[PDB]
Amino acid sequence: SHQNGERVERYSRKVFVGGLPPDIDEDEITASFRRFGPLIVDWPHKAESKSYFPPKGYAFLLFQDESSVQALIDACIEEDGKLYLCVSSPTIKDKPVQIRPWNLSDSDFVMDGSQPLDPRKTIFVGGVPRPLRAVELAMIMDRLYGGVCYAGIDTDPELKYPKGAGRVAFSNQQSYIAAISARFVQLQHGEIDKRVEVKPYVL
RNA sequence: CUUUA
Repeated sequence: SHQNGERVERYSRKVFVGGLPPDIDEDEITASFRRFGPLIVDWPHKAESKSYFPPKGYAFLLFQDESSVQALIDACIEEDGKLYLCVSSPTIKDKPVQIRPWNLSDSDFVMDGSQPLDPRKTIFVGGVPRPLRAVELAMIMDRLYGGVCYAGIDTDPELKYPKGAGRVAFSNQQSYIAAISARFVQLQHGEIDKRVEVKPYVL
């Protein structure tokens, strides 16, 4: 017999949790996932106004240890790519909330000597599907616009987590204005085609 | 009851 441990248990300190139910908010989920150790939750619209409750019904957890996401993903339901947990929320008898952690392989990529970057040479990309792979994201922008230098999924250095969507940066101001030249960029690479919404990058 | 700058 053989095993693949210590090579399939790596994970990020961030995990998406889908289907967050109505009514209840940050406190009830900080009590639902607590059975796997202490946790916290955040979203891009979060504020210190103590208003709570995300825009509709999805949120993202932050963790302190990389083994806590392992117990909450190994002691729950699965569906060939996502998982479910129970929370008995006030909208129904129960809300199967989903889980989907971030993986350590394509968080970022570069295709040049990592030249200096500026907010005047970077584009944001949103409306994306779940997979993207920063390697192929940069290669495609290089076949339709060129001048690419860096690509990856949007992240924050103070909370050490992704914010979904993505960004791309160029070593030329000409390739930058060519990438935000239309709301829908071309993602063709031969026998392949994708489309996504763009805007000037901002933070 | 299925994802955000």
